[PDB]
Amino acid sequence: KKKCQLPSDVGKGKASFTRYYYNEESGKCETFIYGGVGGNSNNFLTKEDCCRECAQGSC
Repeated sequence: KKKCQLPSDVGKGKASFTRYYYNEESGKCETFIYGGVGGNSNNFLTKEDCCRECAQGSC
């Protein structure tokens, strides 16, 4: 489960929306713009689930 620290991927699409993503180097979560083609695992339509990404390792 290395899906805790992935790069930002907004790509293209017509699904202009903000999703939650967890990042390492501190164990924090933020919001990113996602809509269309899914990029990496740095996107989540949920809030709590965000931690789940790293909850399998550190979080």
